[PDB]
Amino acid sequence: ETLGEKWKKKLNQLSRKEFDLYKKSGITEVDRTEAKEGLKRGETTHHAVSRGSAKLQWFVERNMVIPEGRVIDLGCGRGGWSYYCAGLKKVTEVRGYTKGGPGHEEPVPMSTYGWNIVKLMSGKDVFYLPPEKCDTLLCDIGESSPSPTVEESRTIRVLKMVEPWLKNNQFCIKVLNPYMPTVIEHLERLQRKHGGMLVRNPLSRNSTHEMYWISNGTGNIVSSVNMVSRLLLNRFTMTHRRPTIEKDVDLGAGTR
Amino acid sequence: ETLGEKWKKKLNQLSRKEFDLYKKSGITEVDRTEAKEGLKRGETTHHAVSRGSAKLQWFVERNMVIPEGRVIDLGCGRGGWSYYCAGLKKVTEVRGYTKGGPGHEEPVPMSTYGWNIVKLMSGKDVFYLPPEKCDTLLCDIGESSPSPTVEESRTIRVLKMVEPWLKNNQFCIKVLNPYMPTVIEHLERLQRKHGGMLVRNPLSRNSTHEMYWISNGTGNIVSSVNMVSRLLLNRFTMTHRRPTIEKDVDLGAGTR
Ligand SMILES: Nc1ncnc2c1ncn2[C@@H]1O[C@H](CSCC[C@H](N)C(=O)O)[C@@H](O)[C@H]1O
Ligand SMILES: Nc1ncnc2c1ncn2[C@@H]1O[C@H](CSCC[C@H](N)C(=O)O)[C@@H](O)[C@H]1O
Ligand SMILES: O=C(/C=C/c1ccc(O)c(O)c1)OCCc1ccccc1
Ligand SMILES: O=C(/C=C\c1ccc(O)c(O)c1)OCCc1ccccc1
Repeated sequence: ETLGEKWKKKLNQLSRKEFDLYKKSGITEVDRTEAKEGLKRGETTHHAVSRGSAKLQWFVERNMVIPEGRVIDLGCGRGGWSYYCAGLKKVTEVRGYTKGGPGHEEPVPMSTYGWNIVKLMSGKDVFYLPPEKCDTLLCDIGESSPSPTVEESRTIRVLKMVEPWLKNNQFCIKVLNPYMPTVIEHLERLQRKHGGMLVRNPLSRNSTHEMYWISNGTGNIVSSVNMVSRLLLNRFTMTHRRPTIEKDVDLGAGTR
Repeated sequence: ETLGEKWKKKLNQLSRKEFDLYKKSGITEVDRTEAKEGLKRGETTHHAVSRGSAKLQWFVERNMVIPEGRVIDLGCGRGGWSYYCAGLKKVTEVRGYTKGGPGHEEPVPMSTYGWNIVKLMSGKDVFYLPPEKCDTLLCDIGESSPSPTVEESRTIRVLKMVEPWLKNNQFCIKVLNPYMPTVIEHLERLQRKHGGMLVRNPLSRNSTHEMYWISNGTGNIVSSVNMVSRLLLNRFTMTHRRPTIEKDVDLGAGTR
């Protein structure tokens, strides 16, 4: 049994009270207050549509993924990754795809900097999308479940889906459950073929074991995974530590 | 040894009487009577030239392949796939290629809806046809044999041939024998490069293990192939169910 599996079982036994305290203990998070109010008033400039803009930025600012050229954003939801990439120098085009409808976030239209190179398309199930040519492949799909075996299956499905989109391009792909042995096996194969590394984003909540397979890095997958498991297990054992609050992204205005 | 190989052996040892029962047990089939008679009288409107029009329809109405723009139809034979696509809104041109001559079906001239955008060309061996730039690649080639090794080699040949035609386009390609290990290996490589999924058409007879590699899907090829093998093996025992008969396609009349 994996360290991650022990973590999951412990997480599943928490009360909703214990869970709510745990989920943000010692994490980093952006202050969304300003953005949430502006969006409520239908402002279309400056604000990130979600916590996702800031999350992707953390990777980009550390050169783990360097968005360039034609960017595909699989599971774009409201569009946080898409809008953020649209303001980056090397990026020429952003195409976002998301399922929408009951239970799923719909793309939010914005006029943040570089909006004119973005197209977000709802009603698109990525498992039925043919792969297109692109220079950056982003994917943020993976729905949490109390069952790790369910999560294991969802994770493998994503990994099998993304592979045809990968051809010596930049990438950043969510791995919802990286600790189950079968996933590890797949990731090892994928790293051998396409390189990259798994990385834990500090803006991730303790309530999820998600890690991101980014293109620009090397290292041991198993080691990285166990380190996160250790971290998350330890964060059970301490009274809540309030999250480190950071300024949310300003995504600006106007065409490029 | 694969589940498919076991099915083949069981199939080869059936009597012609047992075969004739088995081949249609529980399948779906269109009623070709009306169409067969009209075509005998030389009528050129409404009728599909083969069972193929209905067969392709099944995929298209489920978004598995979305014919659009320039459509190439490799192994068009009488022209069932070509004439069907010719009436679809997004399709602009249909070019069908088939071998013809002794033993092989010749294109049948028709005036079904959109006939004027179809060009069906006999005396064309697809294996010597330079790859052309198309938006939809269809291919329905693959001759049965009692020997799965023979079928294996025929299948690989087709898969090698189709590959250079595929470039982020829509496609639907027959895989005559998808259960032999070497074919599975090739399909796995192709799916990694080009994506798509293998699918079983219910209008297929139990007498063939053919599956179609369609562009708009993802998933595990081995798993899907074994599911068909299981379905076909079970249909040996489960006592005969007469085929579910449906109405054949009405392909209309006139230019577009
Ligand atoms: N099969 C599928 N195809 C397409 N989108 C899917 C999907 N399954 C889940 N999704 C979507 O994937 C999204 C992941 S959350 C999106 C966060 C985004 N990066 C941002 O910046 O805001 C959800 O909106 C969910 O609806
Ligand atoms: N190497 C080859 N080059 C061209 N056509 C070929 C071929 N091998 C087989 N064929 C043709 O492919 C056809 C397969 S039948 C599939 C045709 C489908 N029912 C339709 O109507 O569109 C046969 O008629 C056969 O003559
Ligand atoms: O069971 C689930 C799973 C869905 C899920 C989770 C995390 C994700 O990143 C994601 O893409 C999908 O729902 C989350 C539970 C929930 C819902 C509303 C309010 C509070 C809590
Ligand atoms: O709420 C969740 C947890 C995951 C998650 C992922 C990403 C997020 O950004 C987030 O806020 C949450 O998903 C539901 C699964 C679950 C619930 C309770 C216990 C165990 C498993």
